[PDB]
Amino acid sequence: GIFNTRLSRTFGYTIKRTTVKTPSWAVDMMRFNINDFLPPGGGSNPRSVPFEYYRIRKVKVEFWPCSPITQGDRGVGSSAVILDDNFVTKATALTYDPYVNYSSRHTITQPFSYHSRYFTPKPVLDSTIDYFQPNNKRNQLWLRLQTAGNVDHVGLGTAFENSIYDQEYNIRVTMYVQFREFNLKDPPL
Amino acid sequence: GIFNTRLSRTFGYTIKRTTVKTPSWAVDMMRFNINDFLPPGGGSNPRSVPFEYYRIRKVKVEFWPCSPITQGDRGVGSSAVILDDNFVTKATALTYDPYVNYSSRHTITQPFSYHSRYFTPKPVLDSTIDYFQPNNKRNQLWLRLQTAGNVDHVGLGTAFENSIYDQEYNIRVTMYVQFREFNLKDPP
Amino acid sequence: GIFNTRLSRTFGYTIKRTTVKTPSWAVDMMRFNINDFLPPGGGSNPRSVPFEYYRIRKVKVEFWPCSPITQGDRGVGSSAVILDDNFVTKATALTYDPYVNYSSRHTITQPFSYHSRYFTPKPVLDSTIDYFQPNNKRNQLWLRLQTAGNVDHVGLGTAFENSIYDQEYNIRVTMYVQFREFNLKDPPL
Amino acid sequence: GIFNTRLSRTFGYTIKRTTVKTPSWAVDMMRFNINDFLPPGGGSNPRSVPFEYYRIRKVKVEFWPCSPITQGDRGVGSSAVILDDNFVTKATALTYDPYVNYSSRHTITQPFSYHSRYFTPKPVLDSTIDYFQPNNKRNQLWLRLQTAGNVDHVGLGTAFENSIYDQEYNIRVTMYVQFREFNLKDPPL
Amino acid sequence: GIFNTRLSRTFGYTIKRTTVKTPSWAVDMMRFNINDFLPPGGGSNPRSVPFEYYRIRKVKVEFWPCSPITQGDRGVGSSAVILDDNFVTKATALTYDPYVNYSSRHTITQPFSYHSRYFTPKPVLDSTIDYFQPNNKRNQLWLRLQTAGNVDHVGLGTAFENSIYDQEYNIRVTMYVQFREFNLKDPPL
Amino acid sequence: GIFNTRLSRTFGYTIKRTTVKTPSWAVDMMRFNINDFLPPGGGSNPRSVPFEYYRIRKVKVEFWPCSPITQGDRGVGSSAVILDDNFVTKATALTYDPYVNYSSRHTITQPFSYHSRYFTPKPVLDSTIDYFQPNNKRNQLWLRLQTAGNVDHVGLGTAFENSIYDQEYNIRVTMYVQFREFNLKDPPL
Ligand SMILES: O=C(O)[C@@H]1O[C@@H](O[C@H]2[C@H](O)[C@@H](NS(=O)(=O)O)[C@@H](O)O[C@@H]2COS(=O)(=O)O)[C@H](OS(=O)(=O)O)[C@@H](O)[C@@H]1O[C@H]1O[C@H](COS(=O)(=O)O)[C@@H](O)[C@H](O)[C@H]1NS(=O)(=O)O
Repeated sequence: GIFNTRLSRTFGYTIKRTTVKTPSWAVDMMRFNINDFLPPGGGSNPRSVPFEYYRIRKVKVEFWPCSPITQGDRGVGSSAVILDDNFVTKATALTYDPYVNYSSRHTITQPFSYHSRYFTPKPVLDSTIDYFQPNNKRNQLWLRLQTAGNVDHVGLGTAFENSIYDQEYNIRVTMYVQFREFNLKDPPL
Repeated sequence: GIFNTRLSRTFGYTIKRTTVKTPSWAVDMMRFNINDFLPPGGGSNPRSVPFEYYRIRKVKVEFWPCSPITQGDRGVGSSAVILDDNFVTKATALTYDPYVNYSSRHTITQPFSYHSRYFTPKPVLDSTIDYFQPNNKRNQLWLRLQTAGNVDHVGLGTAFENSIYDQEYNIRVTMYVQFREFNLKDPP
Repeated sequence: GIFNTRLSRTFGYTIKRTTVKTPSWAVDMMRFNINDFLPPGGGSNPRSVPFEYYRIRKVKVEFWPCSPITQGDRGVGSSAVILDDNFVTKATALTYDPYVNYSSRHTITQPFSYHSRYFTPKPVLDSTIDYFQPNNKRNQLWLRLQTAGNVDHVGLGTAFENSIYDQEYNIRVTMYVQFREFNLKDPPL
Repeated sequence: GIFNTRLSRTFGYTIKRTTVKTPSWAVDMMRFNINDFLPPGGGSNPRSVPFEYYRIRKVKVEFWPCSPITQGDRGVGSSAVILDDNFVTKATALTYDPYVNYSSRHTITQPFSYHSRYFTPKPVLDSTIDYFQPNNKRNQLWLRLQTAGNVDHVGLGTAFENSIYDQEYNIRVTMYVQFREFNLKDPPL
Repeated sequence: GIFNTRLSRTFGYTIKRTTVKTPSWAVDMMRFNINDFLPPGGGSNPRSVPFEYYRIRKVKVEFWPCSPITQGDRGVGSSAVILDDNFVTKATALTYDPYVNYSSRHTITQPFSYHSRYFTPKPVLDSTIDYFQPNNKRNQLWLRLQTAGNVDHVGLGTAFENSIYDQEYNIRVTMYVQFREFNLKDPPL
Repeated sequence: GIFNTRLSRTFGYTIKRTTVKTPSWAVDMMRFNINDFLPPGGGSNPRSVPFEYYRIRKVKVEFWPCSPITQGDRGVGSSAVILDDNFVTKATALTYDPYVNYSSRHTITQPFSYHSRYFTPKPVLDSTIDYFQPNNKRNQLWLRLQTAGNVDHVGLGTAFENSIYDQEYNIRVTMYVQFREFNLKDPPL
């Protein structure tokens, strides 16, 4: 019983100002979990979408700027796809862009420019070995939609060039999911 | 955001014995409401299934017997589709079968036999005037999925020949619905 | 169980004389109900036609004159189709023909001339909103054939030019109906 | 104004037990009249189906058993079509099956078995001469739908083998009729 | 007597400022009635467009901004189509965008960006059951053009992200309507 | 914004009796103005049909008789088309039919006979020079729909033969007009 749908979530991210003169970059990570998109249900149905299995097909991360188009001290960054839960260490002012030479690098124009990334994440099945599957719609694993313990999906790391002014963003993540085995429970009343 | 699916429910129905000698029948109706099939949800989502709209396509009533095959005093009855919520009056022992001559009559063997009906019900918009639409998948209306006030649908009435023994059935209903407008809400 | 048939009914209508010199018109309305065409039945069958549902397909209103061909002070009127239960107010001597500029106006030659109107009426489902369906034989609503409370169908308004002489008519309404679900009940005797 | 429809009626028939050891048969007859299927009407319409003429096209006699499938002392009988109102005399325990060598004989398995007969009856126009028409849909006579004096149609006789146990049946007769000349009368009220 | 035309109306909407730091959204509703587009007439014609029936085909809601392109604290919202008169409750600062996961969601870039929505509304025939028709130009119901009591059409709800600055808009609604049965009345003078 | 419609108006005309023995004719004129067909509107819309420009395409003058078919002293007259506002002088009993030799003459049988004339009128732009355009649907001038000062259109003159009895008529003029530039005004309320 397949049901392809779309789940979204919005949150903020700010790159604080720095008095540093050099071009330094701010590094951060981004994971994706389905608990943040799918709330708990009620009653005999533990989740709000009554299905048993799921598998995330795609994610769309949108960096919607919060800064005016008149803001100066512009910069240039990079967003890369990291499917293994080993990101570059979080840094405030690093002397280089680590994600620049990555094959999945897209340039981030800053601060007042929109940046989208559309990709297929991978689940963290074993963080010790960090193995994942290649892209195959027919062979992608089905995970279970747990009650409160779903596994973290992974796949984006960023590097933003710091500035004299604060750079704020409203980040909207949209997960395109595919459920299976409609499992609604209908007790009496 | 269409989503076809299937919902079901189970309950019992019995026909108490009668010392009457003549062939008499017992009458009873049957309504259909979605609140019985779809429990309430939790939190911001009032219903377990997050959509706004629905419109019933079909219903499948299943009279599963509870009796053995060796039971005697066999009889015969009838069921018919009634799309107005104005049925024949409920009765214990009536001297004729009202539902026999209706064009939508399907015979009912008794007591140990399976019986099924597969049709399109209709809603009750105005019980005074009792109007509805002909069968059309494209022009069917879209109803709202209320919080605790959904409308009763209709479409079946029955007539069972009485007997010396108690006739018990397990009734399974199955609905084929079609939702729209995925309306999930994700608070922090 | 479809059964298309034809039901008729006959009644009178008179436009009384007036001493008024001007050309004035007499306005009146005309509704259609199935109780006036279908009598009550007997016994377990509440109606004389043993069916459950109905829907009126067409109506033929015939103004059969009662006046001789030698009658003078002739006039000219109008009949229009009003599918919403909001007619022009009934008037005895109105200074104009209200139904003249209606798109459904047919001229009524008076007094000794035959006038027919053949159209599809509409039921009064909500008199507050006054909504109706367009003409579609396949999508027309089925109403219930009630016992003594059927709903009024609507669709004709008239305007007759007054005269020094009385203008009488014998009006024959014929409804072309379509029933469904033969529901005869046969108790013993 | 033709209207083909279907009228039904249900009643009981029992073959009482006998201590007789031999195989004996119980003989009985079955006539069909339209008064038992069509009740009287009400008012100016004397009958509930408002038509003038009729002619019975077919009849379906269904012997629905009332006995369990575990009942013993089973037997074998015969049902024949008798279109002339001269049946074998009614008998309780006759030493043979009279309807066995009839060209229209169908075997009746007893007691817990269903038996249907579908045929075209004939009316009793003259019981002295007992004449009837062959099967012709185009030339079949139209009778009048009388008020309380319709003529008996004929066409089935049976022979059931007796048993130590009582053999009950619920007999459902269905007549497929064809009416003509819709004659509804609509007085005022 | 069909006459397709276009009726417009302009009004304001402001999202007041908030000292709240989080990303919160301001929720509001939008209904459409023909009294706000069609004024009352004069004399025997109760309305200014002399027709009897109407049905709204489409509506175009245009959010024309009032804010300069230099305004900061930009945001992102959502507009959805709600054809049933049960909107998300009006809120000043809600912690999420309710209309984000709706199938009819269009993103609203704020504050200095134009947003249009072009759709087919539905009338509020029964607010208790809240039933409506699918899109069909041939089967769409005709309503009556009442004098002062027309029924509210429905179909848009919004969610605007709040800001430190006031966000003003000039909203221009354009209804594309279709009238029927020209009913002009011409008394003497 | 073109809208072709049809506007009507009804009024009386009587040819009084004369004791004169000779065959004499009664001459009269007939002009057409849109104020008599289109009433004043209400509010910001000065007219009831909300358009700016107009041009009359055709007019249908219908002489509907008021006299019985048994009336004697019958006669014969003439109706001609006069597109220039210079009619034959109005006369009570003229010794000849002036409109008889006109190229646009149609015979009027009197008194109990119907007479129609269907033609294209012309406006009175300059009564001193009396110039008009030939018939051309594509080149016909657009006039303005004034508030209370529209220009008179012209195009029919008649000659009725007098009689011992009074000859009454109900004259129904129907103008087929074509408007342009829908100009509805919708203030608030
Ligand atoms: O007691 C609760 O309500 C807990 O709900 C869930 O935690 C939510 C919290 O409910 C929610 N607020 S709400 O408006 O009350 O819904 C918001 O605070 O987020 C928190 C954290 O959610 S997150 O998904 O962890 O981010 C948890 O349940 S669930 O989301 O896993 O379903 C859990 O912490 C609580 O629910 C459990 O307890 C309920 C009450 O009974 S008892 O007193 O705990 O025995 C029980 O009925 C629930 O079934 C149970 N949740 S289960 O699904 O894990 O069984």
